[PDB]
Amino acid sequence: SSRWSKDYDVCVCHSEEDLVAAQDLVSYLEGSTASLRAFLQLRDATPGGAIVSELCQALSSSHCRVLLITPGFLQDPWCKYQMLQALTEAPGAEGCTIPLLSGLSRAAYPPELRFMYYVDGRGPDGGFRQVKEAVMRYLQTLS
Repeated sequence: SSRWSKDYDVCVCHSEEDLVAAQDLVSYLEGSTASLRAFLQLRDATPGGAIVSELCQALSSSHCRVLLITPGFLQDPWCKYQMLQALTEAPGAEGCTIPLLSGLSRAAYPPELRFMYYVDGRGPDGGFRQVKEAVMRYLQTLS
C-alpha cells in the first residue's frame, strides 16, 4: 500500500525559544501514548520575495495542533495574521490548535478567539506543561 490517506496528522507551531519544550512534549505522544506523528514547522528564512500561496489545505488536513507562546509575542501582527487560520480561516473541526495563555483577558489575544475554549494556565502554575493536558482534552472526540 502506497496511497496515503493524509499528509499531516499533528503540527506544533511555537517559537524557537521553546524548541526543547515542543520536542519534549511531542516526544511523549510520539512514543506509545497517542500513537501519532507530530511535526514542528518553525518559521524558516524565506529566499526573498513572497507571494499569496493558494489555500493551504494541508494545514487543515491535520487533526490536532499544539500552540504555545507568550502574551507579548502572540500580540504581534505576524502571530495574529498567521493564526488567522485558527481564528476564522479554519476548516471546521480539524487542525484545532491549543494556544496557551497566562491569565489573559483578551489583552494579549484578539476578540476573535472568543469561543468555548477559555485559555487556561494563568500565573506560575506550569502553563508550559499544561499544553500537554490541553491536547488531551481533544482526544475526547474519539470516544
